[PDB]
Amino acid sequence: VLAPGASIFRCRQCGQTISRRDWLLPMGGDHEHVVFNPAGMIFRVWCFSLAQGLRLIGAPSGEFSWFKGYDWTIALCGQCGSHLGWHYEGGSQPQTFFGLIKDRLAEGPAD
Ligand SMILES: O=C1CC[C@H](N2C(=O)c3ccccc3C2=O)C(=O)N1
Ligand SMILES: [Zn+2]
Repeated sequence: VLAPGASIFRCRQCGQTISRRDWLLPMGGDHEHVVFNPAGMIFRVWCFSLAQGLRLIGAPSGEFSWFKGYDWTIALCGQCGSHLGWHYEGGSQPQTFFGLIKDRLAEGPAD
């Protein structure tokens, strides 16, 4: 298409470039996974094969992982520090991916 308006995802709080709709990843047959943490917070997580502009904090943990066989690290916006989701590693097909919180991103046109 010409002039697509739903191409890239930016940090909602600051505008840092984070990911792309083309990089959505259907984990378990769906890119969307609705999950809760031990504090009871519900997240609509979109899985992406790739992302940029984040800062991955600390070492991986398997504790409470929403995705079998993966360990996670918190992913902050590398610009403003907003908690955007998690990076998953240590698993299989794929070894790694990102789970980002949908409502913490803004979607819009490319570049
Ligand atoms: O797959 C995941 C990613 C991390 C996530 N997580 C949280 O969001 C959290 C908040 C406070 C204490 C502990 C946790 C934790 O494990 C969680 O529960 N599962
Ligand atoms: Zn940000």
